[PDB]
Amino acid sequence: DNRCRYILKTKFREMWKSWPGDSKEVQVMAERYKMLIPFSNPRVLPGPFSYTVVLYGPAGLGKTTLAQKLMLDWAEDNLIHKFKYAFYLSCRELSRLGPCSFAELVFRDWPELQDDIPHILAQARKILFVIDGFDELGAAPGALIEDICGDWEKKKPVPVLLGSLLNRVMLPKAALLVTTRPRALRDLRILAEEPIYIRVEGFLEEDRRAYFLRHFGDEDQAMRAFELMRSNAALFQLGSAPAVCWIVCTTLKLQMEKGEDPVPTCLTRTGLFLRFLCSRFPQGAQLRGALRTLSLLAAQGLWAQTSVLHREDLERLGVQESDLRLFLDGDILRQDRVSKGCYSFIHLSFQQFLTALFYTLEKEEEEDRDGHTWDIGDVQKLLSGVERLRNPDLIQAGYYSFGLANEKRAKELEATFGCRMSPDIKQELLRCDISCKGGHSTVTDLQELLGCLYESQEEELVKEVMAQFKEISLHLNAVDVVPSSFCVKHCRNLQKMSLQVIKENAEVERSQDDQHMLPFWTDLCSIFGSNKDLMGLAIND
Repeated sequence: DNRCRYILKTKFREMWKSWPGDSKEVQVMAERYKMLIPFSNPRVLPGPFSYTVVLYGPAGLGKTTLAQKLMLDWAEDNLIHKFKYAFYLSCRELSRLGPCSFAELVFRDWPELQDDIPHILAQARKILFVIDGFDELGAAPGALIEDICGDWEKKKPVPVLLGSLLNRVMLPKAALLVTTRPRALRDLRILAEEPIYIRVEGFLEEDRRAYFLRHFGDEDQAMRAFELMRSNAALFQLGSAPAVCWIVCTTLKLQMEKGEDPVPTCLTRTGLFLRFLCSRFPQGAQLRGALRTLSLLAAQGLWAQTSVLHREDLERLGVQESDLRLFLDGDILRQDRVSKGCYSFIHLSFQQFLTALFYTLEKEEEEDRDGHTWDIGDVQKLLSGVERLRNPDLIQAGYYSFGLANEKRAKELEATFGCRMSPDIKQELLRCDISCKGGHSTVTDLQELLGCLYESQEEELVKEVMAQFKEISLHLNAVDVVPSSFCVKHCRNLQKMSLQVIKENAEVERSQDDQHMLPFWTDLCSIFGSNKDLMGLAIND
């Protein structure tokens, strides 16, 4: 009876240390989100009826650790004490599983649960369920919606069983909690009933500062690392994930020890990720094959909107044991012994970077001649707007492909990994230009084009993309000054210009920053002198 709970907590106490974070930090953040989540809130009535709880948010970002800590707390019987037994279901394992009964599907983890099917299954109000990586299942919406059933003994495909459980067609008195990416939220709200939805944010500014202090161990170095990260707004927002915090800490610590200047690295997040990739992998030869396979797997996962690898597909494709081992030693992909045979990427940003790099690599005919079949599209397919609507991940992939178009990054990557780059992929960017000169574009479209050009950090590409503009209209906040100033410095065919600088939400405090803003607006106001056909101007609101 209690032996299973004892085993569960014994196993939990080890996986509790398998992901970057200090015990006190994880406890603090778990208590915060306990204050947030009603299902475990100290001051929410635990009424005896079914609950369906959904946790959603960007990749990684702590939700899985929250679920694990809540299950461990249940095992310790330190809160509520309403459920006699509980189970944890891994969608990554179930994805490769074939048709089965629901009872055996949930029992397969425990060698001896099949001996008490009636009592264990009937007591629906005494059982708590946890599900992780729902979006990684790979099931179709129709399979999840169709052919429901009211009995566990029925043998059906895994999507049917999971949809029936979520749809509350069976075991109506049980409680369920899931964590997944936002794209699964729509399916769950269409599929489930009696739901409660909660969002996860991650590390706050004080959490980041404390993490830097603990990692570096020195006040001055910790503050230097923290302020270096604060320099980049996009990276700072991307730093909500503790995995990103660990990457930043490792990169900055290594650069400081080696004597490298960190500000240019922190200027662009593509540079930070490339530096991390360069530093992490060991030395050797013929790394090209390993990097190519990694990039292929990343692209295949991104197209299917997944971030997990399975041994079945790897073996059918023919991956080398050494390549998988090398990936593991570098912490690039991590395995959980609870789901042995399954692997996950370090973070989704790294996966998008690797997909953009995949598209950046020169393509060999040997892979094409192979009998294996892939659903990989082409570069223009990724750049097409319809696919952007279909797959949101491609806009970030577009950003990172724009960033990887830099020549210095390409040379560094070729030198460190031995890969080869093709110029046609770069011509694909000009073939579309993310055309914006026309009137069908929005303000956000122009802002995004400016952001991509700023991320490129290459003068010729920005010059060639900005020459198409005969008229320009810019709406500027304090954040939007830098990229607009960089890009607008290059346009020399405009004839008319409109400006709107929005009001920011203590004048000495603002002067302390105007002393820094001086060059930026100096560049932006040089357009009149440089150009020779700007007859008209307007400054509105």
